[PDB]
Amino acid sequence: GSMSYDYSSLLGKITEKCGTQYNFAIAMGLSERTVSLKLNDKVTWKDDEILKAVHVLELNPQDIPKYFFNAKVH
Repeated sequence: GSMSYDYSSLLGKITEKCGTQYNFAIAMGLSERTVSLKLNDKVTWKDDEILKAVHVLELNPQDIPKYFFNAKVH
């Protein structure tokens, strides 16, 4: 979130693969409405949700703490 990862490194990959959060949604199979909740700060990803992003974005499960570790801390 604004505290603990503004997802800047992630967003780069998002742009690199999809373009934008909008397109992220599209590729992931989510709606922008939902993405902008989850990929923002309210609805922090579950492990399978992380995994699905990894599948789209082509990330690695070990490279995860760099993108999504806490990304929320309260």
